[PDB]
Amino acid sequence: LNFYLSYFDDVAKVLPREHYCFIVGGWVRDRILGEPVGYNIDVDFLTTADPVELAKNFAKRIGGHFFVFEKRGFLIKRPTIASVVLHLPPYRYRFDFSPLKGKDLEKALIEDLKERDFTANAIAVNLDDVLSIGAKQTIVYDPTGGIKDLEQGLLRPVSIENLKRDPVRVLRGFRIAIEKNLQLTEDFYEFVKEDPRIVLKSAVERITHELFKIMKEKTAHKVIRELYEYGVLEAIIPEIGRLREVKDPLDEHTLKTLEYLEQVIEDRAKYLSAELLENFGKKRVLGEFTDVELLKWGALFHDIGKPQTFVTFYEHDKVGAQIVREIGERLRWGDEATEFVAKLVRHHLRPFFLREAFKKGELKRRGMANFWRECGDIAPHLFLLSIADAMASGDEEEDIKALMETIAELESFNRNEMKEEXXXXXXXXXXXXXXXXXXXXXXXXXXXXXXXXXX
Repeated sequence: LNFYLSYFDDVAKVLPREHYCFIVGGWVRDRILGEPVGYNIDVDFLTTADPVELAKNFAKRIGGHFFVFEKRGFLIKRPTIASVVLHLPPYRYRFDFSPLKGKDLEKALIEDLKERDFTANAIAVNLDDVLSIGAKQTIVYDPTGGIKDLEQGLLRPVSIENLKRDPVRVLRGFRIAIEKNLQLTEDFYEFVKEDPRIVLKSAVERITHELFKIMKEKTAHKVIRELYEYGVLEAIIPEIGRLREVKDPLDEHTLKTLEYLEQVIEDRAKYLSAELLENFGKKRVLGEFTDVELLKWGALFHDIGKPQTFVTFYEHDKVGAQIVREIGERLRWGDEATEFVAKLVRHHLRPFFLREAFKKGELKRRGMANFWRECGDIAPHLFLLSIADAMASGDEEEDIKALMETIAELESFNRNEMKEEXXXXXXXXXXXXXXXXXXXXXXXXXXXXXXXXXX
């Protein structure tokens, strides 16, 4: 009843008569927790069938085109997982399929469950048991006793060795703990305390994926703070640790910048214009993530250049862009993604300048047009980041209002004031280049002043 999903039926139709499937990990966990199903559904499976064929035909039934990547060999037993990803804008589906092999089915299932990272993820149920019609409580498999830990609200790794085998999970342990609101056990925290840099063992792609999963949630700032306190964030991103040596506290300012940024993004309807809000957050990166996570990375990286420069900081913020680019290359971020974050960091101080020009009444069509021309793409993100950084810097409420009103002045100037009205009038790319220069003069006796300014 609780464990039911519609597509499971399709699985049962694809699943061979002599082969079985088991619902494992996150889905059963969240289902026991009694959490309402979100817009993202991820279900892990353990099957005795061929995962490739099973997931391929399931993918033929529901769409969600077939995904199989792993190496095959005589041994060591090399896992092959086949996933189905069905993506429509409001809802995303991911079904994982993993091989289950052995002479004793139950012993093999238990054996596989004991290898998993945490007790909450070690709970597995049988597919045929979920589809079972009545007169029984569907049997659950938790040799690690995940249910008991979930009842006590504790997130306990099965064994520390499992964490040392796959270090990236040490990130999950934090994230889930904040995401499902669970308290991690003592042995975990102690293990992280002993050797924080262990996370560097696992592949970089999975690290990036996990960190993006962290940046996805609205509680992200807490998890980031937790990763920074244990030195994990410094191990993954050495540049963040360098924010430590420059004293005004820059690191606290950055964490608070993120924490405030989340609240601002929640309030984004207030400050931002509707035309900006329409296309905001709808830009996909890495196939499961949006530009919002890039905005949060833009909050963490908002000043990464202040430690590099030293009385005042001047040219760093551009340097911030370069550093962000380097990290993006090292962390295997998407090209357009790391370019977006870099561009977001580069201009991070721009709305403050326009604000200062607004408070003095110096802000005019020239500065606005220059702004929107230079960056119109990162404009909303830059606005939210500017407001957040204004909240984190302890700016006066009047000054913050000046920033918001400056932002909305830019937006109002763009949505309505800015209109191109041509080549036939100028003659009354040599003509196109002079048309762009005359356009900048209109965005900042009339015809003669434009013809003279062009030559």
